[PDB]
Amino acid sequence: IKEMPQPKTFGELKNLPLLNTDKPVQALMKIADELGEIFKFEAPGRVTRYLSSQRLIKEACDESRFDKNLSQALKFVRDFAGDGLFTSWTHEKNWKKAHNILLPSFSQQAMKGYHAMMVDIAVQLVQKWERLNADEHIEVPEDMTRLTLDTIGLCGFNYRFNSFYRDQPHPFITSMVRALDEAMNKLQRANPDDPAYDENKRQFQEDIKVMNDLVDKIIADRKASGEQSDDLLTHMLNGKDPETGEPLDDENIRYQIITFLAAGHEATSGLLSFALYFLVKNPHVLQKAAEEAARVLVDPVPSYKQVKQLKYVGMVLNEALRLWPTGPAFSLYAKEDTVLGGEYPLEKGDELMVLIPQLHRDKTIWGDDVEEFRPERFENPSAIPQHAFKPFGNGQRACIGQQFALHEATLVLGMMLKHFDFEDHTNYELDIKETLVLKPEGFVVKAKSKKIPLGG
Ligand code: HEM
Ligand SMILES: NCCc1ccc(O)c(O)c1
Repeated sequence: IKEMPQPKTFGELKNLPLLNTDKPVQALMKIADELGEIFKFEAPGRVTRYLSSQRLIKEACDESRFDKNLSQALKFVRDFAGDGLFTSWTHEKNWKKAHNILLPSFSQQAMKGYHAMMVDIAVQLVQKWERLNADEHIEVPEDMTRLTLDTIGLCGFNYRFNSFYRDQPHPFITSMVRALDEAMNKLQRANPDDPAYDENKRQFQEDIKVMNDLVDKIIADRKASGEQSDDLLTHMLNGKDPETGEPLDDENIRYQIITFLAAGHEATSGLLSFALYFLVKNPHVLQKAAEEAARVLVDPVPSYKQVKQLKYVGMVLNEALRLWPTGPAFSLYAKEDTVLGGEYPLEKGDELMVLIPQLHRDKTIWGDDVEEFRPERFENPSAIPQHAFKPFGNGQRACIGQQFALHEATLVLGMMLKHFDFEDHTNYELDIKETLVLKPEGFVVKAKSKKIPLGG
């Protein structure tokens, strides 16, 4: 039994002066480097414990001792994502019901049914880049967010935001992005009730109504028409919980749709953006992955089966998620009094934070070379020690989108590698913006087409 390490406190401000940044995850990773595998962090009226070693993270992932906590960020996102899966407590009836209903629709097998719609959007992204004139460049996270929002829209409720046809996004996208931004901004607001935020409040209400109105209309339209599609909405309207025998109600189905878009799009866009970043910064790795793309994708459009054979593309994407897991922390609470690691007693309710990019630099697991980009670390995923690699969270509260995210990213990155050579024409300096997720802000490249035809 030991005193938990903790950074310097500054009278009433406690540890808060150490996080005066808009990149708190990066800062907390520097604190972990100084303090080690666990530290307490206190700010006026708040306390949490940041874990970073695989040894302790293994215990925190014991579901009989710890369960998902809703951080303040998740509580603010709940104001528009409701009791959708990502923003629900485990004990909520709607959490267990939507989980039992949706899991089969999100399995590896289920990806065979989404593949054609993912290819539809991925062809539109390849065609955009094929049609740029010689002087132009690509804004990488911006295009990847186009792609993932439109893919989730089409797979999720057969709705086309037509993001590649626009300078200004579809009004629903503008409202959702503006809603996310407001939820995150409320975290750092000292006097939330000052009149200077009356406008933020009104706009946030207007953004909720825009989202709810569109999704409720599409649910109402599909119920009126009777039509059966390859989308998550069809599965939700038809499905019954095998436990209770009940289906989801219309309101909840709406929250699941908003949640897939709001929680799924940007993590997945960040993944592709960091992967192409690491590839243009490591040309020998880019060449090996582009070779596999050419060897495997021998048809005008990729089949489901071919995407499964892009093993090296998979390795690149896991190594990007090891260095910069784009949903970078998840929070837990002690179900009962317990002792963590033989040394740190916790009381029922005490919160833990899993600092996922620091977990992923645990030198006892990966070797000393943790900052290096090496997809070859993932050649044999069964050898990796259990709980060492957690970019999709844990247990029953893990990412239900994980197979969908990786199928999309693998398909798209292999098409990109097949169809273009890339140039880091600005010698881009990594700048990791932290919102709900991580992304490489301002990352831009040039793509020179290899002039290889697509199919229709
Ligand atoms: C690379 C992309 C992604 C990453 C890194 C990611 C990561 C995560 C993580 C870490 C969690 C656990 C959060 C927690 O414990 O608080 C999670 C939950 C979840 N994610 Fe993802 N995600 C990604 C893509 C997606 C996609 C594409 C979707 C849906 C289309 C999605 C839907 C969900 C949902 C609904 C949950 C809550 C599941 C539950 O608690 O039952 N995610 N994701
Ligand atoms: N699919 C949800 C993605 C997500 C986003 C931010 C987070 O911190 C996280 O743990 C998970």
